[PDB]
Amino acid sequence: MQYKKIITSESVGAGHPDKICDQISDAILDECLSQDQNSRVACEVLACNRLIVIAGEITTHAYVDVVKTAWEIIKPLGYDENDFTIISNVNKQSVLIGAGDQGIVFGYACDETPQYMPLTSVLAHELLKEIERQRRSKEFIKIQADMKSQVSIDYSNSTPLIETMLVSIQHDEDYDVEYFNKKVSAIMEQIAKKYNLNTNFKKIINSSGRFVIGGPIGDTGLTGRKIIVDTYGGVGHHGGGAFSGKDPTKVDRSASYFARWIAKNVVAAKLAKQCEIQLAFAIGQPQPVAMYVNTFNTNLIDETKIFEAIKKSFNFDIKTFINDLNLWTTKYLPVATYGHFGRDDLDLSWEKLNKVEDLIKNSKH
Amino acid sequence: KKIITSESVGAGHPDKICDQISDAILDECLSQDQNSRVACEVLACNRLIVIAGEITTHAYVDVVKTAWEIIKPLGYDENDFTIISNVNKQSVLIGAGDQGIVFGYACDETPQYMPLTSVLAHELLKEIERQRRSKEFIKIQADMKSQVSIDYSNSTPLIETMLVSIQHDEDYDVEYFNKKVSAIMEQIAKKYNLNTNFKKIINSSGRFVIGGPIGDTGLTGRKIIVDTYGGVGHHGGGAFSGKDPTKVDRSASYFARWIAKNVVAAKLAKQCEIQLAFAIGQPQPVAMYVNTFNTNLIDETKIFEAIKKSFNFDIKTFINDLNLWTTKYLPVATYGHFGRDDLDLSWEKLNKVEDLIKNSK
Repeated sequence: MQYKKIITSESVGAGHPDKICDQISDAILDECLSQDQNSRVACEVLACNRLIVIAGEITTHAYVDVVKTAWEIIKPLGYDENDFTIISNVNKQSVLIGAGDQGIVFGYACDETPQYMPLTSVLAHELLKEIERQRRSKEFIKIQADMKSQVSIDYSNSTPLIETMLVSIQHDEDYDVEYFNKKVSAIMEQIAKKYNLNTNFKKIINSSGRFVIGGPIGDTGLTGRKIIVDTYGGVGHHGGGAFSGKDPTKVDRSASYFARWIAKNVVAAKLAKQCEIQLAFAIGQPQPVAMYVNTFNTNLIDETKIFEAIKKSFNFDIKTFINDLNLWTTKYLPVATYGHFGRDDLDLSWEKLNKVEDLIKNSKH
Repeated sequence: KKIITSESVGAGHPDKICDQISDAILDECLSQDQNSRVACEVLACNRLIVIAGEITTHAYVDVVKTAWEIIKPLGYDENDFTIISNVNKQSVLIGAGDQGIVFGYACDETPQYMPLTSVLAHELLKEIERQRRSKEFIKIQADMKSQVSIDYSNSTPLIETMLVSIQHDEDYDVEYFNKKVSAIMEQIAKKYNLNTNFKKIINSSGRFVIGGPIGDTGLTGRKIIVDTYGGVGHHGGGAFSGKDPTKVDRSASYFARWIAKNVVAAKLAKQCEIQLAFAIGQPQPVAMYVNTFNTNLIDETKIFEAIKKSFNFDIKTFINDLNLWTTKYLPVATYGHFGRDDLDLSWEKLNKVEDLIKNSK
């Protein structure tokens, strides 16, 4: 059969139940870090049918109404006080940085897009962002906030082709299918044209045949059940830690950002076409207990000199890299939709190409 | 140095309590009704356990009773938790029920055809748990974590570090506890014929009396890397526990493992990873990618040919070929879903080597 090399990634919209939970988790975190930059937050959410359970462990001087915050995320998606029961079992308290958990994180970067992210990811996110922009401006009417995208790209040749764009969008009972299909097709062609790609791909629109019920209603959502949508869409490895609802002292989050920041800067500095960085942690240890730099035989100089330049260019102290990425004063709600990485539409510290100068100098040029 | 690291967690870990309750409820349903649809999720937050999700079954199931059957053996009693259900239960579509991507992975580092980091991490916790049950290792509890770093700088892998964290009784003897863990680490090393002089990190937090969900949270499907390839293989994002075979997140991930393992066993590659993508209503994967990491012993194109000729890509058919309707899932809710030489999983059977060899000429 032989074929072809076909890589695929997905995204989900703000109304997807798994992502409602990530949004509520990070909104509660943002509320705490506003008032108290020393807040400890480990906030998890279950959205099951018409019951939302907010849980976890918070230490903060901040006044926070976890239920009120949850409604502030839900209401804009079109729900009202009649749609959910929302309850808290959150345990709230007052009063060098060692890791607070064991575990592994992965940073990843490549040169396929201006975002230094895989093309599959970028196209999947961009589809849903444009559909959501059009929903808010009423350019695309009679749709709702729960949606999913999936983009398959054919890497058989020098130049990537789009093989398939798939979309599922929650629609009103009384929608016009002809209108809806035309709107989605034109949006798919618009996104393709924006990354200068082929226009002639297979289009799969609402293949289930009907999508009126969405969000948590027939269904379940939980915090940290979109950890691949949140990262590198199956192109990069993952250590298993979820991001949303965690303050910067959880190395699951801050080290994953730190590693992205390295990877992106390694590729930007033309040391490699792709770079993946594994950090492992041990409870009480102020630096990663282990490190692996994978460059997938795309290194443009010696693998050994890349490793040297990374060790010389970055501080691996957890407290220090937390401060260097201003993670205590970063807004997290914006990265709870459409991924944590390559957000040319945001202003994330870990996406800044402010270490290329240092890597070039520290690579014996 | 090239240092890869993976982890495992014990039966008492709150994330894994939830996976266990999810799969126990599934097993209870499939016992009575082999046509059950189960999408069961669990939140364990402090002393409240919420069982949720979507079940269609003819089976009589008490989800709360089933949850207590997982909890009580870990040492808890009726006074420790409030357990409530918001499960939407009912009585009585073609092809995939969801979009998504899965990844199957296999390598030749272990008899399990799994990464050494994973195997060592799982084996450590299984031996500690066996010793807890036989009272060979006293004054410990069921919440535990392992993390194993292996040095792949040379032809021959070295162990760099073994880390263990085990919940202990208030009145334990540190010297006893550290001696027990050291000897277990050396035993696991000797068992895979590895070096014996590595770094040993034993309860580095300094104290681990409180564990499980107490003062913490667990959720179903928050150990999806422990459950799979420990960071060596890619992941599509789908969690396994609490899902009947019609969820391709579960059955396709098994199907792909079964391919990968058999590709490596047939000496076609030292490593094999298989990506399958799905679309709602489509009876087969909508896309497939075969990665062999430049370890192929034959042409990449002929490996792809032999896979397509040797396996049925019809979702209903591969479900039946792996006897997923009559498979017990609770056993794979601890210590990973793959390379379980201690179990009898259909997707671990080397019964496709003959077919791949023939279909590669």
